[PDB]
Amino acid sequence: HHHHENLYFQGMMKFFEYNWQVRDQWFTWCHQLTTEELLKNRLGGVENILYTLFHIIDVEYSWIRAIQGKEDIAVQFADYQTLNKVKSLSNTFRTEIIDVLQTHSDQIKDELVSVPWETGVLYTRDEILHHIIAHEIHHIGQLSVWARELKLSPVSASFIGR
Amino acid sequence: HHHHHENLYFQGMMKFFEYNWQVRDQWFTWCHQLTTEELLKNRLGGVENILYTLFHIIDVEYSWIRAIQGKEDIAVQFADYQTLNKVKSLSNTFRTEIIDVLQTHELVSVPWETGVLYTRDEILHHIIAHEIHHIGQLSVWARELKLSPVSASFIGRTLKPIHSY
Ligand code: NI
Ligand code: NI
Repeated sequence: HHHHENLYFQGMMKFFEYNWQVRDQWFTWCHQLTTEELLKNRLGGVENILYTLFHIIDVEYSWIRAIQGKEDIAVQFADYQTLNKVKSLSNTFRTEIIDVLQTHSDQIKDELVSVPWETGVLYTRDEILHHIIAHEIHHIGQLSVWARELKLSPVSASFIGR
Repeated sequence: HHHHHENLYFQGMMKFFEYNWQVRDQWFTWCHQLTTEELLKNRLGGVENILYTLFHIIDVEYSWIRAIQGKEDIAVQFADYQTLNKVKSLSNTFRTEIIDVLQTHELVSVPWETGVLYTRDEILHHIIAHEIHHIGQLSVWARELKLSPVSASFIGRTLKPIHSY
């Protein structure tokens, strides 16, 4: 027996869909820069454009893996030093991320999740999902400043009109 | 009488507002260490200065909430709020009204956009993302000023419920 998608889950998913679409637009935007430009350290967040994108991807997937209760296994930025490799990494985890989100879509939103990198700490599914959502929008906001510093128009962050 | 039951959707969206309001208030506190020069200085990215970024965040949020409420307002002019204290007071004034609108439980027309109507849900998503986006811009400027930005972490933060304001 199947149930209709609950409103809470649809509202949370709209943020994910928004984030993923915006991210893809930043990947396209990054194509106009050299790998040196993409890797150049600047002030703010995790300091370079390419590592910011990697970091977003990394953190999102690490929390989704914690929700699944799988072993940590942290991908290393050293193995993803180009726009194409970071874009491929984003694609590699997407289907797993979607399946996990769908699998944890019920009304038991205070489901407890153990944090492999914090001994004796638990967060709820609800907390983690809010955190993941805010995390990407936050780092993407940082990219928009560096975009104007490079004298380039940023990708729009508007939720409406998508 | 009738049995109640918690609105999971509603509480889910409110945790973003709670997070945003707490983060914003910490940025208002962060701004006290800056000079009026540093606060108003034009920088690259977004709406270009720290004080105007905070003003823009509160203006956009209140305008949409007012659209949801069905009420229209005369544009608040940044020229009338050129100090940190004035922008903080405006933030608190708008918040009082916003809490009432969120605590009350159709399609929303906007005075600016003719021929389009939005769901309340669409608007809440837009408001939430809009603040987090601009706040992200402030963290870059913070590091450019050789200052530590305010935390953006959702996790590990005690959220004050909307009803506790
Ligand atoms: Ni981060
Ligand atoms: Ni804006």
